[PDB]
Amino acid sequence: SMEQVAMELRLTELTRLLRSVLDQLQDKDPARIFAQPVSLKEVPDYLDHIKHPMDFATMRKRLEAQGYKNLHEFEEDFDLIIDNCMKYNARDTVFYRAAVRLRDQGGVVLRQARREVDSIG
Repeated sequence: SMEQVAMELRLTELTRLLRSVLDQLQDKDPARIFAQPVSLKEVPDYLDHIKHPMDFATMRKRLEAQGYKNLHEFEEDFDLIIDNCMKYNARDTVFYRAAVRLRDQGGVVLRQARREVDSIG
């Protein structure tokens, strides 16, 4: 149907906007601490601590399959990156501190993203 195509175009355009958001948030992680999944070879106990691991590469795979239906779903995955790190790692660590800085800098980007998603529909 033509309605299904229109909905598909809206999803494609959201995917475009989320790709630009993802690029902007990942620039706030210049150390690349959040770029890839925590390695279970290198942190064998990880899944005992963290039940829903997340990272920027995993988000990009979902994004490219158009697997985010709305901005809330995308934000959920970004918050998992931050929140997972802030539980597993202690306050005095470069990992924890990187997550704080990513959260703080990312909030700015996300605030305008929300306006754009509502504005453009």
